[PDB]
Amino acid sequence: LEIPTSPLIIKITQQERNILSNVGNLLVKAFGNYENPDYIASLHLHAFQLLPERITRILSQFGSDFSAEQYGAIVFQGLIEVDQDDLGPTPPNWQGADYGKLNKYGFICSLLHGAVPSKPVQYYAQRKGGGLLHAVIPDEKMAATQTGSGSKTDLFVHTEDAFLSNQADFLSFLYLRNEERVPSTLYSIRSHGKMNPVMKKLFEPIYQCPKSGPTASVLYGNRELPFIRFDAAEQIFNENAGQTSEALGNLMDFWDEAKTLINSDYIPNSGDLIFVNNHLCAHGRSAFIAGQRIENGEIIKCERRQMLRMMSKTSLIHIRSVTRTDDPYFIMEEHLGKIFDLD
Ligand SMILES: O=C(O)CCC(=O)C(=O)O
Ligand SMILES: [Fe+3]
Repeated sequence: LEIPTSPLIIKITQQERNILSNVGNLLVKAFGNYENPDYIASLHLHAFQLLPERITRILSQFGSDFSAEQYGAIVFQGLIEVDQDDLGPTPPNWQGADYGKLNKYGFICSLLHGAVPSKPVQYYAQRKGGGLLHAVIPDEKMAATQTGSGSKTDLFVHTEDAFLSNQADFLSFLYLRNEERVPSTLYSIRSHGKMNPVMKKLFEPIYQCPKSGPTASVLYGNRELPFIRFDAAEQIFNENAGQTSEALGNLMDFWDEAKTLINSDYIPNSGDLIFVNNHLCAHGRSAFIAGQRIENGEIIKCERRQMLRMMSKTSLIHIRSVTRTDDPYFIMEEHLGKIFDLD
């Protein structure tokens, strides 16, 4: 067994980059925007027909790969060319993002999800939906917070929406800007190798997954090669987590083993995309001061970090009891089965 300790790195070629750009432009002209119901309905057809063949092959292989050798993450280096001057300054927060300017990127990202094959979705739990594509920008008003809008503190490794029974299957993180040279942290359940006594206790549905309350298993799926639902900040380093002495102990014993396996080697460049199997690989990023980097004992001022996130589900059927009646891509789940009580 070759235990995976790092993600697969794919160096995108100039020809691939040029195909993606032309195909992105074409889809913008044809459908207006990536949330067009006609485009979403024929997504997989557009993905398999319009993407560079090597991208399609990589993502198809990845979608059904849950083997011992599979890390659960891919870095697509130089997927897109970002013209920094055209992009202009980073808005003060995600609310200031110009999705008219990010439209082509949303098309490109949705094609990658559609080749898994997987369908982009939105969550009421995340910005009351906020669309299929989210701009992740450091907000000065939320500098030391444990969110995507944060900066000043370490964003602990977590799988996305550990508190939801219908959390994303796949995630894409498109880096438009990372001039602060913030490392992206990744953690795979596969980095542990063979099933062990510490891991086995996590299959027990005795754990709190904060958004008494309902409990769930941290490990699920196959007993030998499991899937993971984990949030270190929310489940372990939270005074209000409400874990039992037994569960907290198990989580702590697990965190001790897991923290040595966290990979912080990759520093994304502008135009890089990280593609994640949200059932295998947790993500985070180190602390940073937005709009600056330190080099040879001097402060270098720069444009603020800007990343685009897209989430997807492989089945609209399984999630149908938690989606909107008139939108099967809009997840209304609040906490482990419970739906948001709105009206
Ligand atoms: O900034 C990052 O790379 C990760 C932020 C994050 O946790 C997210 O978009 O879910
Ligand atoms: Fe996240």
